[PDB]
Amino acid sequence: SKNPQVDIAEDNAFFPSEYSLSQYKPYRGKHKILVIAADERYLPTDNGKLFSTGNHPIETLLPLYHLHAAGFEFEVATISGLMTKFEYWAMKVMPFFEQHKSLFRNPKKLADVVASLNSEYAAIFVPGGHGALIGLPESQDVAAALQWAIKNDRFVISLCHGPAAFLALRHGDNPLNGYSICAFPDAADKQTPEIGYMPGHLTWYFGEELKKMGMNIINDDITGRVHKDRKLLTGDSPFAANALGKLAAQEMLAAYA
Amino acid sequence: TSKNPQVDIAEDNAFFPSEYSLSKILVIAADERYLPTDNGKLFSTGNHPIETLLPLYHLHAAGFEFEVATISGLMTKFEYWAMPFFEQHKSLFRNPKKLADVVASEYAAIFVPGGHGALIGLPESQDVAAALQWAIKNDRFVISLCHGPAAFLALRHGDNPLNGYSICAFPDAADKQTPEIGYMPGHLTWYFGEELKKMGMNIINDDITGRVHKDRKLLTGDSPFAANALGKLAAQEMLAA
Repeated sequence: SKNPQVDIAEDNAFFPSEYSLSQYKPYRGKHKILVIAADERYLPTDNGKLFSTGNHPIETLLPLYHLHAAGFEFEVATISGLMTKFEYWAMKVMPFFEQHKSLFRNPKKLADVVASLNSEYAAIFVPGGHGALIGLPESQDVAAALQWAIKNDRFVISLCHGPAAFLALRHGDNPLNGYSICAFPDAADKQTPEIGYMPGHLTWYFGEELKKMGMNIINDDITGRVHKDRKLLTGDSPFAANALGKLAAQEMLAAYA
Repeated sequence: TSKNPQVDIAEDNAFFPSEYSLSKILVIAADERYLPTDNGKLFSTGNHPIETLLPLYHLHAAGFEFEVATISGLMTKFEYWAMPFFEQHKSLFRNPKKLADVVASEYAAIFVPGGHGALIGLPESQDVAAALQWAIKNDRFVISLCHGPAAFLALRHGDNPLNGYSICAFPDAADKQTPEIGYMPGHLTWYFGEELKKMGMNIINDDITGRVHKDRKLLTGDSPFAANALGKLAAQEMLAA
């Protein structure tokens, strides 16, 4: 069935439709990966209905897995400090998540992390899933985290709707000005209601917005494409999660060697 | 019907209550739905919808327009599990202001509704405290019920102007027993009744009856059964004054 399933937990909130559900030499330093996760599950669509989204689990674990193996551990932070929110309808990888569940369930508040920066962080990771569209793009704290990152020549990793977080640099410096990225294409977000992925359309579109703030989205299709621009690495979709982790590892490894 | 905690698919290891057990004004509501219990399992909770609508509906008639705020700014989280006026004001609950930002800036209130959601964040909020200090230092009304009063725990590490005050509140005893029927997937990691006592407040009830209570500009109820009768009091007290 291509009809949106209901999330009994929330008012007027829907999971993705049933049909679309199946469619759809290490580093021994001290530098950790700062993970910026989503603290809100529900995204409001154009017809009042709520998309039951969150962070996409394969997108956020696969890379973190490749990095963990390459001697790069991680910590998690949300804007509020509230537990991470995962799209569990998109859940080797299991034991990894289980063994690291705590880090996502009890993250730090991003503001606290930012006030202690100057810093054994080797990357900022902003995982995708439409959950990235809630809050991140408006966070002064996300903004600053990102400023710190590029300013101190650190790595920045993202995929899917991850890049929407960069929209937070829209008012200030924007050190990501004139960077190129892979990202989830808007043209795909306009036609996903069709198969009941979401109960409605997005109010605004992140890809269009990033173009206005100087970022070059190099892809308009979903292929699992990954891209490199200096130290900013990105992927276009869930299909890129593995290749992205493969890239993040073999780029932060040669950088730290 | 079984006393089995119903699963909540939206979250990992999260449970609704068992299908058996289910049978100016400034509002500070919960921005988080899941409360962790002592066995790792998450209790799918939030604000109690009847407890935050009935009192506000009585209020809100006799002309008192409410305004919602959560710590983070994220949308209100309601215990929709059973559990007109809602739809009409839904927009205020779904698009609340950050509390911290409302602190820097008029109201005739603070209302802190119940539901176990109130146990998440509020009890430890520097913003909640600062807001709560404002209401007392200005002789404004403070309304709360169920676990709502757990928010007062925010003044803990301050001077505590709520010292001595007496209140109604959901009894710790009753919480120690709800799991045995599936209302909760586990036991609470701590109990606010004891804490409020340690802080220096008088919990004048040890049972659930629907009793509401008044102490200066501080009105409270004990459970959902008090939501209505509480609205009755908040109305009177705000009207006549």
